[PDB]
Amino acid sequence: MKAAVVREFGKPLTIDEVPVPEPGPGMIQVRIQASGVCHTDLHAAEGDWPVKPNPPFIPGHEGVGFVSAVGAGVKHVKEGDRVGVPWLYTACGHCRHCLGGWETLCESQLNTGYSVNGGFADYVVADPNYVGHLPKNVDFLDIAPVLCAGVTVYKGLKVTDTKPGDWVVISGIGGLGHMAVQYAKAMGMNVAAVDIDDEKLALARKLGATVTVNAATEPDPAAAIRKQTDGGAQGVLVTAVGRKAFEQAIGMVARGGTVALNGLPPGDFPLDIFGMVLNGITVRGSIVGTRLDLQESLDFAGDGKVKATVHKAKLEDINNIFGQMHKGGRMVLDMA
Amino acid sequence: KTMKAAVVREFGKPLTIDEVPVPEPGPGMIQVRIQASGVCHTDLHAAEGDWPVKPNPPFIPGHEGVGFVSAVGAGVKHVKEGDRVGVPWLYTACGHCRHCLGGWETLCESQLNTGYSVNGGFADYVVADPNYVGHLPKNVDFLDIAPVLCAGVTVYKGLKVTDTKPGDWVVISGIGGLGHMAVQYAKAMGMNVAAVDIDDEKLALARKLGATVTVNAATEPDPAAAIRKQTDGGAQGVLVTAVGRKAFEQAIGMVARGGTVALNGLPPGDFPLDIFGMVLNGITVRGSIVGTRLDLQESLDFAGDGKVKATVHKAKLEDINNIFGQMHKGRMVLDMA
Amino acid sequence: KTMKAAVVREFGKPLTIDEVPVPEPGPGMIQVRIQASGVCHTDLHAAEGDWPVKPNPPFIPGHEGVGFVSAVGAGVKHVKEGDRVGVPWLYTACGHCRHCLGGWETLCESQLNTGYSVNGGFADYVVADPNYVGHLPKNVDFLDIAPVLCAGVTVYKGLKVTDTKPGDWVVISGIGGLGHMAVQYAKAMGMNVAAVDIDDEKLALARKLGATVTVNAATEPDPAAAIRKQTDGGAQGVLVTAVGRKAFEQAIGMVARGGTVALNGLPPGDFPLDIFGMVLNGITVRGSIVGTRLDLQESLDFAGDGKVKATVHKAKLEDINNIFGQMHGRMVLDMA
Amino acid sequence: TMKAAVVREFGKPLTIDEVPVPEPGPGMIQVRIQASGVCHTDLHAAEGDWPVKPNPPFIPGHEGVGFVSAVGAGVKHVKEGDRVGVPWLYTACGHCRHCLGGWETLCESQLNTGYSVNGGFADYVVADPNYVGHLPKNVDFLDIAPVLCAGVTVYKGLKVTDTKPGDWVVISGIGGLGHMAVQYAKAMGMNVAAVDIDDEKLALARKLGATVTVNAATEPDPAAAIRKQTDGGAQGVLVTAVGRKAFEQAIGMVARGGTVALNGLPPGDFPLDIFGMVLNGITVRGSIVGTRLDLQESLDFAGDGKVKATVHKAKLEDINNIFGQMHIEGRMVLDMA
Ligand SMILES: [Zn+2]
Ligand SMILES: [Zn+2]
Ligand SMILES: [Zn+2]
Ligand SMILES: [Zn+2]
Ligand SMILES: [Zn+2]
Ligand SMILES: [Zn+2]
Ligand SMILES: [Zn+2]
Ligand SMILES: [Zn+2]
Repeated sequence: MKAAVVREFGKPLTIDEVPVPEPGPGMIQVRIQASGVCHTDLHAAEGDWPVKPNPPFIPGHEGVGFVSAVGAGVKHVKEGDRVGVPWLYTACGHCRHCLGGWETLCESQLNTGYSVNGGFADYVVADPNYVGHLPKNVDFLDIAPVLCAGVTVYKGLKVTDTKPGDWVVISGIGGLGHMAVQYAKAMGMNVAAVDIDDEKLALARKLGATVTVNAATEPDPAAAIRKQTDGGAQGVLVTAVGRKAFEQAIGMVARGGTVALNGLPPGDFPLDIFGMVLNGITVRGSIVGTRLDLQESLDFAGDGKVKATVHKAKLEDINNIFGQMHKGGRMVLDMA
Repeated sequence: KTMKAAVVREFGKPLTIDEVPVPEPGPGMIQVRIQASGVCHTDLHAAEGDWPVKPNPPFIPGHEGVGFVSAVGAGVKHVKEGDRVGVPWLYTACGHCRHCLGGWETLCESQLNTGYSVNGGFADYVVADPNYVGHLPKNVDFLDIAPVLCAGVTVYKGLKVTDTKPGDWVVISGIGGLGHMAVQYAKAMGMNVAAVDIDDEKLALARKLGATVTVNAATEPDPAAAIRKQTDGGAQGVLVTAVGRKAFEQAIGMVARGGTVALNGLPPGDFPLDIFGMVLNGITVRGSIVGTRLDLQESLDFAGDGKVKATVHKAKLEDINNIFGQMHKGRMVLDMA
Repeated sequence: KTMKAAVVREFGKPLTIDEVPVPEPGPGMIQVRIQASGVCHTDLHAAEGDWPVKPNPPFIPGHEGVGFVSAVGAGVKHVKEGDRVGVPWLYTACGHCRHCLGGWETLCESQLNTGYSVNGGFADYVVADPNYVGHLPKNVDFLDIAPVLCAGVTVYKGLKVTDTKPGDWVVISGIGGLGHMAVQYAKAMGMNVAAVDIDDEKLALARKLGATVTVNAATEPDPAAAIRKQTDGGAQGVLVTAVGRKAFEQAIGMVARGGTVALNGLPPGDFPLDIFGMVLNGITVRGSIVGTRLDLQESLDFAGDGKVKATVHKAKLEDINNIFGQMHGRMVLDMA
Repeated sequence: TMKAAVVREFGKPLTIDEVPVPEPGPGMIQVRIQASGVCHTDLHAAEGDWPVKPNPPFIPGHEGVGFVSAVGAGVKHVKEGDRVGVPWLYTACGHCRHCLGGWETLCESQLNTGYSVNGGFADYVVADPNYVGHLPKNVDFLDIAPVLCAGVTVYKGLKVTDTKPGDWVVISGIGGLGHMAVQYAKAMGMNVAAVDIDDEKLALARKLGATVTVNAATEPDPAAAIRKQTDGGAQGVLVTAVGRKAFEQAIGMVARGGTVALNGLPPGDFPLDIFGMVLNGITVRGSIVGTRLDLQESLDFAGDGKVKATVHKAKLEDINNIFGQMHIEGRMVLDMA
């Protein structure tokens, strides 16, 4: 097998040859055919997060492919199913979160490519109770970003308490941003995109955004959004969480609205507690959703209502991709 | 004829006990004879004009004024004379926007506020909208029902927006008037109440009022670890009643993953926020002000059954400035009876 | 002055098109020059007086009267002299009961109804309450917006109380005056639609409007079996628009375990209900007839955005009786 | 060997047989049974008069509590000697939409205790470690067996009434489920009205926390009395013992927009006034025992001393007698220790 192993933090990933994993009880083995590249993989490679991985680990939580083995205890998943290995790898199974349909909040959970070896390889051992099952009518390259970006933005839009026909701003139309635009349009929600570029605003207009505001050349983007979204978006999905981005997001959401945050920035953002209380503003965090959310997002991608603009790549240029993310659609490694 | 009120002639200057004229009830408006008006930090902040949107002087503060209906407007339909009503913080609302039609009239924009945008309950008489006054339980005295109009409804709605259910842990941070009121409300909702405050007599007050877990912020290595230990993993809901600067960080540490932190205070300036922590833990941070008419009526029902009572420190109108002095360093309530 | 009005002089007798005094609004009231007026089976029942609570003749039926605001009473504050408004089923509410305070004025014990408890839209003028009249989008004419005051709001609220989410399955049964509106709303609200009806012109219309699944009730050995086949196990929401002993039983069969059955009709009599089946399957059965002011506003937003278009056949007042005869597509009494 | 009250064939007295003890194969736990509630579901499993009949010979009973006598291969979390229960739900598929949504009771390929696999009416029952309730330590097995079926059923039925603390829930038909539901709705911040055909049961409810009683027999109509003593109608109606009279009365008792939750499993159909049910906005939902999380929550209420089932101790060899007796105050719990 060939992987991209973070042997020591900070130093660039080296394309080594590591042994082929083999599944244990209730464990399947996936033959990766695509593997999305996310900024969470960059932060796992560098290691600048409170709780860190123990290198050498293989990153990547967007690996999709075939089941090439079942570890002799697996009941449902067959050998040939189109599966993927998302962020959530396992869970305890008995805590209040695992029992309430909220296993992403489990405190003993593992994370693919963070606490266990991930998608940046040919074969991965995964847990069949947590893998996502993929629709047939979608190729692996266009379904890999949905395993972390699609589910993240779908759950983020679900936690804004927004219904169809309500205004949701998608802030920072990147890869996650364009995926979120597609999901928000597929849910009946009016969309108002806000980014710093104008080509991305054109892309959002193509994707069903009826409102666009340039967050870099408008006098105040929040006033523009409140003008066009009938007095403030009912939900704001902040996709790339930065400063003046969280600020404009707080300014754009209408009273009683919800600011879902789908990024993991560093530092401590200021929060106008007075304004949040006076406006009844909810601010909620959400990293990639649960198994039901993943399944529903894969079903949105099986109807051709959400498509991921993907730039194919081999394994050997992963470093460059991280370089491209260090400076600043979606980069899917091509294992097929 | 004439009435006595605590007017704010200019911001930051001592409130003046004036003999202002009695307000008259406009068409669709009732006139209430105040009997016990509560004092809140909001009254001091309105008199001091230290908020982003400021009141317009001269104005009479006070949004916890309970009493009898002394007059009815030319057209009112459901509030009659003698109805023991209390004029809350939410004075009016437009009644046609997406918030007032949805039953979220406290989020409206054309809304007024008693004692802030209009004259309030620090007087012998007031003028209020009958569609927005609360209806008090007849088995509770005015002096004991005045704090419910702001403190009680604020903590009640704050507990309702924590999205907890009976049997869940709720940490009532900052046991002041709001803190003890919220302890009682969380007990009356079948929730297990952990209590955190720097003082200790207030922690014993929490103990008697229903709290089974009490943590002293001053004398623990870190209060959030004690809360997480004694609540089996962190409270499902945290209600920060006294958000000064670090109760917020302690609350964020106390809450469990997927839990909700509800803020009821109006502290100055901006507070840090571990967006990484709040996102990775699934935390929800929500801001809560008093609450709507349904929530006010529900809190009044709770105060009518005797499951929630406030410790009041009765005082007179002429002491208002002195009270405000004490408020620069137990819900204070004035007595017009 | 005088206006034309299809008065129900007494129950049983046919409607009498008469010259009746022009209704002048009073303190806190407005007047709506009725350009168009939809026709519903509720109006026929009011004309026939065959309900447990009956109207009080002579009364003017009609709860879909749209038009301009002609006059305003001394006191009105939000509507102006000439806005496109409509008078829906809900004419007033107490304002202070727990239902009104909670945003549920459709449940007020003291609600007045248009065309049932007070006069209505089957006339050239009406006196309505400005706090409860819907506000019409200006890009849709009265003829095509009259059905949205009863049918559109009814099916919108029914779909909302099915507790469904975008990507779910809702089975619309009875594609008629309500069913095609329901198909359009369920497609605009983001749900997968399955239509069920006895007729095949109705099924063709539904398949056009976005019903990915259509099953014929009378040309299928067992319909519910085929619906469950083509919905992966049944629908999370089942909207019964034409409530029948056949329709309700088939709806119970079609819904999935845990799903909701929304009954939007008002049939007569007492219907069978397998309590064992309901409890075992965890079925939920609700009943909603017309949505609230905010749900009306949301349905009007869907209508004005273009995502929902009623199919309308127009008439004049003078043949309302014939329509009532034909009451044994949505008829709209054009009188602009 | 054990003392299994086997249903060797449907319709016959249960043979008290010395069957072999089941063994904990891979991924399973074996429980030694110290107590076991008796429910009418067990009687209907014995008589097989339900649509999906069981398959004899089988051991009924879905309330068996005790210690984990043995742990099978692969099991990681449940230790031998833990106080576990074996509830109505035995297993689920683990991958369907209902399972992933926290609704594994709604599953299609689920198993049932004492209905589709051998159950609690024995000394040892082999259960699935992922679905066994984990009992508190301050409650006896004889007093915690009824919670596994009656307590969970009433708790979940109260939760699906979508009522909030301070609401009104009418508990119709005080029995085992009825009295446990009175206690649960009390421990939820809810006001509890009680309706029953006896009168000693109304006294028991009046003592267990209920504040409104109406005799379903000696009254001209229970619905009017309930509507008058709940101020317009109850927000929730938990129907514990369900019948054509009880269902009609419940639909009459509930306020508009309220939920009528059904816990019984009666044969046949029932009349539904669709005109009234649609005009009134009523919701008629049917609830069965409950999910693993709700079982945990019910056991937590039972441990904390807020819910106690009035257990009437029996032995194993008179189960048939109880079955005849079931053709009954409190919950007949067999004592197998
Ligand atoms: Zn990622
Ligand atoms: Zn867990
Ligand atoms: Zn206050
Ligand atoms: Zn408003
Ligand atoms: Zn009302
Ligand atoms: Zn209608
Ligand atoms: Zn049972
Ligand atoms: Zn399942």
